[PDB]
Amino acid sequence: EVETFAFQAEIAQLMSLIINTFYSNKEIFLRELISNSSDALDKIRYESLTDPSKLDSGKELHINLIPNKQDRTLTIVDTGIGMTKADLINNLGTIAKSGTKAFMEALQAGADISMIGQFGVGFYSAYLVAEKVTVITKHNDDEQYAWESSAGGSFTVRTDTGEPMGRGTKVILHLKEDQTEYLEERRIKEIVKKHSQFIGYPITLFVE
Ligand SMILES: CCNC(=O)CN(C(=O)c1ccc(O)cc1O)c1ccc(OC)cc1
Repeated sequence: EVETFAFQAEIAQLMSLIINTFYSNKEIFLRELISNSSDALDKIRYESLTDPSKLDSGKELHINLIPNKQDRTLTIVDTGIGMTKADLINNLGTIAKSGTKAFMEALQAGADISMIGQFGVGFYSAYLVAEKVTVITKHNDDEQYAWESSAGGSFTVRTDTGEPMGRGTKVILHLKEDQTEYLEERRIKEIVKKHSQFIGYPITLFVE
């Protein structure tokens, strides 16, 4: 049922850096996840321009933000292109090894952690606020999979038998105990407005 994988050394080192570096501007995680959702949405949209059947798995292109205070989770769901199992395993479709190298060189020439998305690894910013991250994805060419990691060097992949998603990627942030501010409606709204206000797809903030 469950396969366990080692992170490549460079990715593990990125995640340690994210987890251990003192850095108060944690809110940028959400901008970086919304940006990835936006890029995935652009991708399925571009494919659909020449093959409309690519949208048979769902026509609507959007991003939902779902806080759950009982589970202590913030969920970001998109209806983008999704990821195959292989892309999930290969660093959630990122150029993580080369991007980590470039990010860490940038960090020695004055950059700060908020600039992580310039290096193609903004996904890992989830670890600013989450103790555990679960990613459920469905790409038209593959089955639905669940990836999971509490960092510490490893991640799991399994076929997901949860709710079918049709197509796209869902990122479930199991928040650290001291980061529950990111479940408050007014805080989420503030961050969306500050950093994600011109995103080209509707962003719906669910209420509880
Ligand atoms: C690049 C083409 N492939 C996808 O578009 C799949 N894509 C996702 O499915 C995805 C991944 C992470 C995420 O938080 C949200 C998402 O929709 C993805 C988006 C960005 C990315 O690096 C910037 C890597 C993968």
